[PDB]
Formats: sequence, C-alpha cells, structure tokens
Amino acid sequence: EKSVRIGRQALLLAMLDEGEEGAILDELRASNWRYCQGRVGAMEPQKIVAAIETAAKRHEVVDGSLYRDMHALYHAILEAVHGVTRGQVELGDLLRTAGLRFAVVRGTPYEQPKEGEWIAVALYGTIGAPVRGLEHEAVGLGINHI
Amino acid sequence: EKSVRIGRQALLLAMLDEGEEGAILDELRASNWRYCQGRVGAMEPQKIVAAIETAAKRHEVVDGSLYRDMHALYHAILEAVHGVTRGQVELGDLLRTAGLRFAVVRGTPYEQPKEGEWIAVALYGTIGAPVRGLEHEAVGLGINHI
Amino acid sequence: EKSVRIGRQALLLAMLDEGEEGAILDELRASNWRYCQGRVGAMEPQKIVAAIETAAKRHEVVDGSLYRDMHALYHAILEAVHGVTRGQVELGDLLRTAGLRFAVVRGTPYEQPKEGEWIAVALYGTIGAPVRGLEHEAVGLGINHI
Amino acid sequence: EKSVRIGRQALLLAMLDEGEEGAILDELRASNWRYCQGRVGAMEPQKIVAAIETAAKRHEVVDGSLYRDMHALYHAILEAVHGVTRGQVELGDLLRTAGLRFAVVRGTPYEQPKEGEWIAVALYGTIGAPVRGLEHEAVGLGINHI
Amino acid sequence: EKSVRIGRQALLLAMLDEGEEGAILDELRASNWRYCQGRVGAMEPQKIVAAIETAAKRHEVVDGSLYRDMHALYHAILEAVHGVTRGQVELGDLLRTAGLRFAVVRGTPYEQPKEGEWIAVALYGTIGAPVRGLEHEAVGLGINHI
Amino acid sequence: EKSVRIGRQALLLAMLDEGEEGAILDELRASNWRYCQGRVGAMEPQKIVAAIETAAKRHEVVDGSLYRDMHALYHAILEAVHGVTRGQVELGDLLRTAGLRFAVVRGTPYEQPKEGEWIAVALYGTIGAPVRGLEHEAVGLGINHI
Ligand SMILES: N[C@@H](Cc1c[nH]c[nH+]1)C(=O)O
Ligand SMILES: N[C@@H](Cc1c[nH]c[nH+]1)C(=O)O
Ligand SMILES: N[C@@H](Cc1c[nH]c[nH+]1)C(=O)O
Ligand SMILES: N[C@@H](Cc1c[nH]c[nH+]1)C(=O)O
Ligand SMILES: N[C@@H](Cc1c[nH]c[nH+]1)C(=O)O
Ligand SMILES: N[C@@H](Cc1c[nH]c[nH+]1)C(=O)O
Ligand SMILES: [Mg+2]
Ligand SMILES: [Mg+2]
Ligand SMILES: [Mg+2]
Ligand SMILES: [Mg+2]
Ligand SMILES: [Mg+2]
Ligand SMILES: [Mg+2]
Repeated sequence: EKSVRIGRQALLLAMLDEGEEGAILDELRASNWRYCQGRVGAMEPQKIVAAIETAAKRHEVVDGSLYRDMHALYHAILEAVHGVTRGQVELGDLLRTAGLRFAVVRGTPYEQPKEGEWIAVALYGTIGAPVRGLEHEAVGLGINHI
Repeated sequence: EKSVRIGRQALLLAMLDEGEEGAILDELRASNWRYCQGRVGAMEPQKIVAAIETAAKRHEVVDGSLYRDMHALYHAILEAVHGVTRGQVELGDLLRTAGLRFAVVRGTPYEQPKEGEWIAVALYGTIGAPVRGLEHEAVGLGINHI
Repeated sequence: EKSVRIGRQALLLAMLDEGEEGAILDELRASNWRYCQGRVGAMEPQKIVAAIETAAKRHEVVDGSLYRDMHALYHAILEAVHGVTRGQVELGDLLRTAGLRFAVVRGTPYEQPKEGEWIAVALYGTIGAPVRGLEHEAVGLGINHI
Repeated sequence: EKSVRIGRQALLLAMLDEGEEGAILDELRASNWRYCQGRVGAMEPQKIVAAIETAAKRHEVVDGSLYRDMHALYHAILEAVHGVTRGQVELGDLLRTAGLRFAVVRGTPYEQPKEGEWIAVALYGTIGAPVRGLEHEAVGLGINHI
Repeated sequence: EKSVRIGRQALLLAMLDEGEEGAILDELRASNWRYCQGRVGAMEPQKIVAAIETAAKRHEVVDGSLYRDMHALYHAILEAVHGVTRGQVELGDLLRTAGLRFAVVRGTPYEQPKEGEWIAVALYGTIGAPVRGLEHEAVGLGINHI
Repeated sequence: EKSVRIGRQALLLAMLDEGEEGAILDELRASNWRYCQGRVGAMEPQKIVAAIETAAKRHEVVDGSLYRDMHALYHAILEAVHGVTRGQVELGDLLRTAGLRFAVVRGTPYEQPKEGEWIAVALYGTIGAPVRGLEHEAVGLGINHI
C-alpha cells in the first residue's frame, strides 16, 4: 500500500517540538515532496491566511502567479482555520487571539499515480483571550487537490 | 508547576500508529490522568458523539450521571467534530462518511493548580465518499474545563 | 402612537409559569393582536417548525394558504431556533433533544402605523442529552414583518 | 424539586423594566448567588463580549485571573450572542448595530449538590440598521458549567 | 399560469451583458415593477449591503424611512451575499475581495393577487484574491416578501 | 487567449427554459467542453449531490474512479448548495423541500493555458414548504479547479 498520510505529516510538523521532527523531514526528503513551516501570532484571521500564502510562495511550494495553485491552497487554508476557530472564523472581532505553528506539504500521497498532487495545510497552537495564560490549544487540517 | 500540552497528547494518541505512542501513554501514567481511545466509523454525526460518550464513561474518564461532566465532554466533542467536518456538521446528509480514531484525555494541564481539571477530545481519520478509497484525511480538537 | 415590545410579550409567554402571565394575555386583548402558545418536545428540528405552523394556523395567527404569511412565519421560526441551537441547527443528529414552549404574537408594534403588522416567535425550554435531567435551558426569538 | 431556572432569571433580569425585577433580585439574594447587569450599544461584536467580561469581573461574579472562570463565561457569552445575531456574529461588518441589556447569574441551579456551579448569560434588546427606529428586538442565552 | 420568475429576472439583469438585457427590461416595464441595477467592488461585506440599500432607495424601489421595506430588503440582501460567500460572509477578513453586479426587482410575481409584493436581490460577479486575475465567479439570490 | 464566464454558462443552462439556450450549447460545442444538465427534486440534501454525481459521471464530465475529479466536483456541489440553502444546509430537517435544475460545465476558462481545467456547478429552482405553490426561487454556483 504505497499510500501516505500527507495530513498527518503536516500536522506532525506543526505540533512536534523542533528537533523531534526528524523522521518526518526525512520522509519528505525521500519522497521529494515540497513543504514549509512557520508561525503566526494573530488577532485577525486574514493574517493567518497571509502568513501561509506568503510562506508557501517564498519556499516555492506553490506558484503565486498561478491561480489554480493559489485557489487550492486558499481553500485548504480555510479548512484548517476552521478546525482552529470551530464555527466562527473571528478572532479579534470575538475578543480572542491565536498563536499558531503551521505547515504545508505538497505531494502525491495516493497509490494510483493519476491521483496526482495534493496539498495539506495544518495548524497547531493556542487560542485565547488577549492575555497571557488565558488560553488553550487548537488544531486544524485542510486537504486539497492541486 | 509545569504546564502541559494535553491537546497534543490526545491528538498524538488519535493519529499515531499503535505501538508507536508508548511515550505518551507513559507521560499519562506519570501524571495519573485518565484517558481513553477509540475508533468510530460514521455516516451519522450522532454516532461519533455516542461512541466517545460510551468510551469516556467506560474507561472512567467521566461520570455519565453527573451532568457537568457530560456537558463539558459534549462541547469538547462538537469542537473536535467541527475540525473534521469543517463547517457543516453533516455526513450522510451531505453524501460523505467518516473513518476516525479518537482519544479523550482529562487532567490538570496548567501551571496553576487552581486551574482545575480540563478535558481534551481529538479526532483523526478519513472523510470521503461512501466508496472506499475516495477520501482524505481530517482532524479536530476540542478543549473544555471540567 | 405608542410602540410595543412584541418580542418580549412572546418571550414572556413562552417562559413564565402558567397562570403567572395574566397581564400579558390582557395587553393582547387590549391591542386585539392574535397569538398562540405551545409546547413541543423534539429530537428533530423539523418537528419544532411543524408544531408552530400547526398552532399558528389553528389559532388563526396566520393563513396556511397564503404564502406571504407562512414565509414570514417560517423565517421567524428559524431565527428563534438559532437561539436555541446556537449554531448547528441539529438535535438528534448531534445526540441532543429539546423540551420547549413557544408563543407566536402578531400585531402592529411600531408607533408608525404604516409599519404594518410584524410577527414574533419565541422559544424557551431545555436542551440536553436524551436522558432526562441531563440538560440546561435555552431560548430564542425571531421577528419578521408580515 | 430544588432545581431552579437560572437562565430564566438571567433573561428576566435582562428584559424586565427596571423596578419590575424585584422578585428575581430577592430570589437571588436568598440563594446567595452572584449576579450582575448592564447595557451595551454595539456595532462590533467584541464590544459585547468585552462589556460582559468587564462587568462580570468588576462585580466579582468571576475571577478575571482564573482561566477556567473566564473560559466558562466566554463560551456562555458567545452562545447568547448567537441568539442575538442568528447565524453570523457580525454587526457593523453586516451593516447593523445592537443596543442590549445583559445579565449574568452564577449559582448552583440543580438539585444534586455535586452538579456544582453554573453560569448563565442573557441578552435582550434591539438590533437594526444604524438609524433610529429601523430596528427590532433580539434575545440570547448561554449556559455553562463553572 | 400568471406566475413569474422574479428571481430569474433579477439574476439575468445581474449577469447578462449590457445590451443583452432588453427583453427583461421590457417585461419589467410591462409589469410595471420597480427595479434597479448597479455594481460594487468590495473587500468588506457591509459595503455590499450599503451599495444595495443606497441603490434601492435612490431609484425609489424601496422607502428608506419605512422599516418594513428596509427589513425586507436587508434580509434578501444577506441571502444573496450568502450565495456569493458560501459559508462565511467575510471578504477582507479572510483575504479575498469581490467585484459584483447587482439587481433588485420588486413585483407581484405570484398568481394569487393576495400574495402581494415580493422583492428579489441578485448578485453576480467574481470573488478572489486581491490580485488581478486570481479570481472566479460567484452568484447569489435573496427573495423576500415586502 | 480569451477568457470565459464558465459559471454564467452553467447558470444560464440551469435557469433558462428549454430550447431557449441554444447559443450556450453552441459556445460549448465550439470550446469542446464537457457538460451535463439535470433536474432534481429533494427534501434531502444528499440527494442533490447524488443526482449531480450520477449525471456528471454519466455524461463523462468527470471520472467516478478518480478521486481528484470527484473531490473537485463534491466541493463545487456544496458551494452551489450553500447558495440554495443560504446558511443551514438542511431541507426536510428544516421542513422545506427543493425543486431544482442543475448543470455542470468543465473546461478551461482562463486566458492562460496553464490555468488548466476548472469545473462549475449551478443550481436554479424553487425552495419552499412541502405543499406545492408555497415556495420561492433560489440559486447557487460553485467553482473549483479540476
Ligand atoms: N476559549 C476560547 C478562546 C478565548 C477567548 N477568551 C478566552 N478564551 C476558544 O475556544 O476559542
Ligand atoms: N472531500 C470531502 C469529502 C467527500 C465527499 N465525497 C468525496 N469526498 C470533504 O472534504 O469532506
Ligand atoms: N449542553 C448541550 C446539550 C447536550 C447534549 N448532551 C448533553 N448536553 C447544548 O448546549 O446544546
Ligand atoms: N433586521 C436585521 C437588522 C437590520 C439591519 N438593517 C436593518 N435591519 C436583523 O435581523 O438583524
Ligand atoms: N477562491 C476563493 C477566493 C480567493 C481568495 N484567494 C484566492 N481566491 C473563494 O471561493 O471565495
Ligand atoms: N422561504 C424558505 C422556504 C420555506 C419553507 N417553508 C416555507 N417556505 C426559504 O427561504 O428557504
Ligand atoms: Mg473558490
Ligand atoms: Mg475535501
Ligand atoms: Mg474554548
Ligand atoms: Mg451547553
Ligand atoms: Mg430581522
Ligand atoms: Mg425565504
């Protein structure tokens, strides 16, 4: 069964402590899949989207001038943000903020070759009141064909 | 007074392959936090709730006769389900089905001891068409005080 | 040209204990506004709509053969149900059930007389687990022109 | 049946005219439950949340430095706001505003002692266009364990 | 069958190229229904609502000082915006923008005379990243009694 | 390198009266884009998805054994359904039913040729009470890369 958990990889990259992630990186290298990681502190959801788009482009995971790529990523991002926000994608507008780690992974996860590329966006972090220590954890995942 | 990623432990339990998670089981022994794990396959959301209620009651993670317990858990469940369903909380009614693992972890994560117990619910798995193999991954996490 | 809290009258009717609401009944006699009251126990949302449609038609609060009437009422119903369900409009499908009282009040609340008739729908009751006693209160109000 | 309608109390406090609320206050006094009341005019939802948090803290209904308290209240607040907004928690962003009265009540409503404390957040008021008299009534309720 | 597709008229006005719309205009003239058209480029949803309200008033399709009229239109507008936004009515807050054509049509579409007036709001256009050519089409319709 | 309103073609197909749409059929012959058309009457949303999946597979608009195809289509379907349902994606469960026409169009709309194929799903019809004649129009459009 050649099939791979591309989401789980993204999530693991997002949640494991730096330096615990070695095997995942190794797998990605073998596979020769593109990926990136990053962090964002946000009281506005669009900041999250921006950070992710920016990161994806800078690390060459997506072609920023090619809409199909950016449409695919956009919607995967919203899917993840939804796991984090659980209903309303409002942060500041609802008196909360988030600090999040993110990761993106673009690959060919399925067994059949024709399935082609897919992208995964993962978010992990905390969400809470804009006060130190009044917070808890959150998670999200988005998957899209690309 | 150390503070813990209770969400990440639950997430890790739901997503890792069995026998790969021993460390997390060990952290929990040490803390002496209660917890359970499960699998559920659903085309009806209410099924997901029921399986987790049954497994939390069965492994003594919560008290099925105390409403404050079951209330705390119910909302953690819906939060995790939002991550999985990403908006509309519907499965069969939107012609999709879910194949999931879950974990619930109850404990006292915060440094401060007056922060009491908190509970976490995690889901990891696949969501897709009724036909098998046409599907992708999904995830969710709910946190509540308890 | 006095202006009235038609929503509050309906709310009061749905929430007060019987025999405790006589004043509100009296205000309504005076205005000569039509109105009805009801009870519904539901694990299916559509049941809530149906019971209120039946009781508004039956006490001549609206005309079941005039779509503008039934349209105005239907949207007032969904507005009140959002208050009760607080997001996802699902009951059994999210493993909860509702025990509710309702009231509909139709009248001309505004100072201005060209503001026509308006209708109000109120819900008050309990929402909880299928087991009895594991539940809490809930409420909702929908307003529409009619 | 020692059980009490803590939500109905909050709602009544929120909706009754000043000086009609005497009995409710009396009950609360007997019970020795903590509570507060207040008003907020808002074109931004976060204003509502802020007002309520602030009020709860100032009147000593909740411990503002204790997350479990503030998590409990936060989520009860969002539940109420939902009854008021009926779908989207957007005010200004959707060209409406709200004027609302609020109330919070913290108590031990259930018969069994072990159920412990619960909190209720109630909203009542009007919502409408940012123009005088283009408005109608709205209501909300949130209940949480605390 | 005297009944008319008032929504389809609004939608057609919104989507057809200028000068392809002649027959629709003709029908409207015969019927002596009021209507208007317009365009709005928005990164904020309230801009859309504002544009539509403004246009409706200026062209005398609705009485801006009469709430029933403006309530009816408001809710029809939100219904259309929903088709355009598909879930969250957020534009800038979610890193997208929209360019849209709109139309409103007020008439007596049904066969029975007593059905009275109804209003239709239609939106057609593109939605996308705030970059040229990274965009796709969108549509919406709202219908309300008036 | 001309760019096309693929959404509008699909919309037009779903909403025009048969025999009135010949031009659009002709544009499609010219482009050589695949497409299908359908009717569905539903009180269950999943029925809408199924009918469109069946008609896209049947007229070779997509490949039922390739997940990337069916994934792209599924999300375009839910987008169009949001336009029709306007929030809650429920029909019977909210005591309403839908009478709809649909169309799917797959092609390469953009000027740029590397923008690949994209798919469009359109719905037009009526939504209302179970009784016939108590209903109004509705619409929706979903777009995805494919
Ligand atoms: N607990 C909130 C975040 C928060 C806001 N204020 C306090 N906490 C959530 O689930 O998103
Ligand atoms: N891709 C869908 C699931 C699905 C239904 N049919 C095919 N796929 C989702 O993200 O939930
Ligand atoms: N507490 C849930 C209802 C419930 C389901 N199970 C237990 N309680 C609500 O707020 O709707
Ligand atoms: N009627 C709107 C408020 C409003 C905005 N503009 C006019 N009225 C509501 O239900 O929230
Ligand atoms: N494709 C998005 C719009 C967008 C934002 N960024 C890129 N595209 C939508 O469906 O609304
Ligand atoms: N008017 C409702 C449908 C309906 C149900 N009952 C009567 N009408 C809608 O907009 O979806
Ligand atoms: Mg899109
Ligand atoms: Mg998907
Ligand atoms: Mg929380
Ligand atoms: Mg609850
Ligand atoms: Mg309204
Ligand atoms: Mg309607």
